[PDB]
Amino acid sequence: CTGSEPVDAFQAFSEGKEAYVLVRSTDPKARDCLKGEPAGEKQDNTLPVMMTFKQGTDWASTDWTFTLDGAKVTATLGQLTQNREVVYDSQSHHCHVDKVEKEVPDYEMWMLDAGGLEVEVECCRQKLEELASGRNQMYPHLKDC
Ligand SMILES: CCCCCC[C@@H](O)C/C=C\CCCCCCCC(=O)O
Repeated sequence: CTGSEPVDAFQAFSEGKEAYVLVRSTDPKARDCLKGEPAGEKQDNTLPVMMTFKQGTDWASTDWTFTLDGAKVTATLGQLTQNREVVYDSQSHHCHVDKVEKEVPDYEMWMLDAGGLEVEVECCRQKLEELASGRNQMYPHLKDC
């Protein structure tokens, strides 16, 4: 299950050309149907992204600025900041696993919303299990999305 190495966030995001959906999270507060979609070309070391999600039955969308530094991703919206590091990226950049850096860290698995490359998907799941062993996983994309 060796993936893409060394890990690079821009590469993990298919060079800002694709949308990714959150499929596994250890965070009980993870947004239902969370998806990230590029909203413009890379500008310097940043990438504009729209994050879409569903709250109850209502769809919502927020505008974030991603600052990339190797495998590190700093996402900002107004006074809000979320820090992550991409810790595993599949061979073809089809899925990846993040560590969400904060007091009690959380882990996430994101993937292209397209089908295929099941072996790479299984590898991401295995890697998430290793990084987050013993943590309960929730499934944000299995929320009638
Ligand atoms: C670029 C296309 C999307 C890629 C997604 C990358 C994935 O590694 C996650 C990286 C940053 C996630 C930022 C989450 C911001 C919270 C959004 C929901 C909200 O408004 O609370």
